[PDB]
Parts: sequence; structure tokens; C-alpha cells
Amino acid sequence: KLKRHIRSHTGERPFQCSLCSYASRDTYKLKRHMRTHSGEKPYECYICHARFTQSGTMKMHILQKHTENVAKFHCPHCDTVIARKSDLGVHLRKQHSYIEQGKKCRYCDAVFHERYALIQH
DNA sequence: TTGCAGTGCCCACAGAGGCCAGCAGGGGGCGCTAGTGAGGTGGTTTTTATATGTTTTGTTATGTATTGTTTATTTTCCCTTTAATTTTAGGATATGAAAACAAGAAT
Ligand SMILES: [Zn+2]
Ligand SMILES: [Zn+2]
Ligand SMILES: [Zn+2]
Ligand SMILES: [Zn+2]
Repeated sequence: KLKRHIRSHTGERPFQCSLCSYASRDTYKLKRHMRTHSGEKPYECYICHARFTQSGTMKMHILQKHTENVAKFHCPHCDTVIARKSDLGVHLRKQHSYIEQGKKCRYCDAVFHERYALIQH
């Protein structure tokens, strides 16, 4: 485990994908990459029978599509609710990240440093 | 009624941001095995140790040989007394040698 861990600092990727440029830190990530070229798909969502490449994708599918009463995530800055955490990530990166050079209002001279305040104005 | 100045509405293509699969990042827990590492047991020999038999060493007793001891028969040194043995006259013998006599021979 520690031998495998040290590549997280160094960056060694001693496992090459013979069919593309990808290179993984350990055996499992390479075996998981192989399904995309071979097209093998061992796992199956038992409810809708929709097809997926990856187990975790299926688990998130079940959680968002065939599950009830699941907790959501509220943006701290704005008042909108959205389902997935990673989409809350992309929301904070595209709308509430600090914009260095600023953006000016289309109709007045006021300049803003966050896209949210701009759209709100 | 119209031209002009200003408004309403409908569309649409952009723009935007949540939705979504895909995919890669670090880390937790299991399936299985090669390869030593060490520890324990068994076998082997072996080595120390012990006991028995044989022989070697030490001690004891008997016989032989050596040294000493008072006899003890030589033996040998020293007397006084004879028994040959020697020496010195003294008389007698003998054998010689002159001496006298007698006998040839010569002058
Ligand atoms: Zn590849
Ligand atoms: Zn499903
Ligand atoms: Zn927000
Ligand atoms: Zn403005």
C-alpha cells in the first residue's frame, strides 16, 4: 500500500495502456480503463436495465433515479437547490469563483468581480 | 388622412447553467502464495566414565657367601748339649838316588 502511495507524490505511472496514452498508478485503474476499449460491462443496474461503463456511475444512477427522500445540497451564496455535489462544484467554479480582471454590466458602468453579482445586477 | 417618433409583441439563436456519464485520484480491506527463519525432536555417535582382567611392582623369606674369632697345629727363633768333623803334630813308610862294589873292556 505504501509503495503504491509514493506514486501519489512522485508521479510514477508504471502501467501503460497499450491502446492509448493513458497510464495509471496501479493495476486496478488500468483494468478499469480496459473496459472502455474492450467494451466489456460486468455490472448491471437491476431496476431500469440502463447500460453503464462503471459501477460507481451505476450507484449514482440508482441514487439519483430510483431512490426517494435523498438529501440535496444548497449553494451557500445563492438560493438555488441542486441534486449532485459535483454539480455544486461546477456551480461554484463557473458562477461564484473570483474573476480577476472583472466583468462590467452590459447596461451601466458598474464593474463586478463575481459572475453571480453580475447576473443578479 | 399622413409622416414622424416612439411602443408592443413575437420569434429565435445565443447564452447560460444544471444535468449527466465518463474517468481518474487516494485510500481501505481481502485471496493467495514463495521463501526463509527459527524452534523442537529424533538419531547418532561419541565421549566421558566405569568396571574387570592381566600384569607389573613391591615386599618378604631363605640360602649362600663373606668376614671375623678364638683356638691350634706349624713354625721358627733362641738356647745348652752332644756327634761328626776338621786340624795339627809325630811316627812310620817308600821309592829314589847317590854311593859303593863288582864286572867287562881297554891300554
Ligand atoms: Zn486506452
Ligand atoms: Zn437505474
Ligand atoms: Zn450558487
Ligand atoms: Zn447595469
